[PDB]
Amino acid sequence: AMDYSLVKALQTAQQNFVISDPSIPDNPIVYASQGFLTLTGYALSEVLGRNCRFLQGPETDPKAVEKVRKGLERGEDTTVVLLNYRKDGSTFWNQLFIAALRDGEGNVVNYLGVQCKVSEDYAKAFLKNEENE
Ligand SMILES: Cc1cc2nc3c(=O)[nH]c(=O)nc-3n(C[C@H](O)[C@H](O)[C@H](O)COP(=O)(O)O)c2cc1C
Repeated sequence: AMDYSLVKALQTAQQNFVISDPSIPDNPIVYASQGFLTLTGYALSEVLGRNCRFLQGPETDPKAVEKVRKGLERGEDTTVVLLNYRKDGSTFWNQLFIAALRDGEGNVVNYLGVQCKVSEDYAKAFLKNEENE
């Protein structure tokens, strides 16, 4: 990974994460941790140069996808819970944490996304609580 100290910190905990490069059209993945590859069932060669939206499918809530899109557009750290699909078509609940990695002038150089698999019970409680705003 472009070796930011926070990326090295996530590697020591064997977290699931990807790094995107917004200078490339459609803000594709340029790095994916072994944890992300094992969670999703994809080989690194199948993920590099693609936008992470390939994990979405028919049971994914498009309103959770829209929260991510608007968060990035507004330059905000974003946390959502949404249903994602593995390569084999099995589904899981993904608590997704996205941050901009910025230079000294505040320009976004990369996005960092951490995926945490959560239970259906946890996802329902998170989404119910989100809806009380
Ligand atoms: C670093 C990064 C990691 C992401 N990881 C995921 C993910 O694991 N699952 C997912 O459904 N979307 C993920 N996304 C969201 C999509 O890439 C995309 O931003 C989202 O679908 C909204 O844009 P769209 O309306 O063009 O689809 C991630 C985005 C970024 C920038």
